[PDB]
Amino acid sequence: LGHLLRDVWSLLNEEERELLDKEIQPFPCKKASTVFSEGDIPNNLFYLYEGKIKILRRFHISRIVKPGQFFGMRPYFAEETCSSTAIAVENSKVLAIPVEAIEALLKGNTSFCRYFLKALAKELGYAERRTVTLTQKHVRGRLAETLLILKENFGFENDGATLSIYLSREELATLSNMTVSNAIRTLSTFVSERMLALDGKRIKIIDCDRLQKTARSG
Amino acid sequence: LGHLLRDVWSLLNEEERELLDKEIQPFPCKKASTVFSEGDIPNNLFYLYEGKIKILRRFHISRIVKPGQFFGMRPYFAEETCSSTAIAVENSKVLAIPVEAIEALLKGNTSFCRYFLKALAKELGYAERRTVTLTQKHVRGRLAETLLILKENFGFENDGATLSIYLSREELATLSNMTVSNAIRTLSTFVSERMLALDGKRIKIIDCDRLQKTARSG
Repeated sequence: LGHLLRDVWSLLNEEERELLDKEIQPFPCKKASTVFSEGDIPNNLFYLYEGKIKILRRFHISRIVKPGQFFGMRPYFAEETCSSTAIAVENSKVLAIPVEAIEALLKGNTSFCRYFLKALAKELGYAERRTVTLTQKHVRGRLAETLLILKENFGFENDGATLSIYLSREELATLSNMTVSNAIRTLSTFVSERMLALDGKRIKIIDCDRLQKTARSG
Repeated sequence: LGHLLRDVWSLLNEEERELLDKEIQPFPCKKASTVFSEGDIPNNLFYLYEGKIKILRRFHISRIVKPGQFFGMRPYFAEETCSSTAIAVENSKVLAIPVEAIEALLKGNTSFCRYFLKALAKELGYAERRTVTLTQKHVRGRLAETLLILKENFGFENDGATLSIYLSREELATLSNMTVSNAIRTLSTFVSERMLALDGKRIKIIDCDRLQKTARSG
């Protein structure tokens, strides 16, 4: 199963690949189940092969993990407990790598180290950007930004306009630092302005260019 | 000058130490000068030997760097431009390490890699925590939290109560996601409640236990 970790697998030699194949475990992950909980001591790193995982800690959703990313990596490297709970947004295929195996691999392989260095640096860039967005942008900018981030990370359905992720109003509100009332109020306005169209949990972006202007300008 | 980087120097062998000593440069850093600017392409990593550096990008102050920390490391590892401007809060002694030298060292040394892995993971933990604080805590909690963070990172003067950092009201307000009016209003109340005492830019913590309760409870 180690080969499913496409980017990382290419960095490993034959002995390292054997070790990974030996230690990696499938991790059952039904929608709404929890991978780990805030306060937990890290025993594994997790790789999201398929599906979607929300990281949360009012609650705050710090990220929604997309396929091909690692999670639970932060507290391992920081030598801390998990700051957050990880919950599946949909049925997901997760691979667990024991921290002992991770550590052996890191010790022998600077390329493997540098992969995680980039991953953490990227996450930190996103995190610091998000702080500015959430504290400084007004309701319209915050929600538009959230929607464009989901567009970027999860993409569109076959129609090329409907977001391929189906968050509750509560998740969308929390993600964008607003009340559900404000979220539904703002979505309503975005439909009135013909930037979006709504159908249950389905959000269709009908004017992306203008939505982007709203994210940036207000 | 490489030996001044105490933690890192201990991880390096003789050849690596020679390379570091050869490539490291002193970097003049007067109060109010800028080390690098938002949008800059990384040419060096910077190590704060002595002094204090604010990282900023309304402006947002993402951190105040303390002695013994690296900065400008994020965009190097992420392969991005600088997201922020770094400005000295006081006369500082900064050491610059060319990214070419950094890269050679990382390639040969997993311990060196793992040092930065921990540093980035720590920073990410602080960043994600700060997002929750700044978006969810009320004015009293936010400012108390800010003050306790400065206490932790910069400590006390000889009196064991006066913070050893002397930020403007504007810096303190920005750091804590409030208007200067709200900051000065809240400081005024903290003095009325005998948690603080104020003397220009000097902030004296006279009831730390209660300040901590205020940070946590409101």
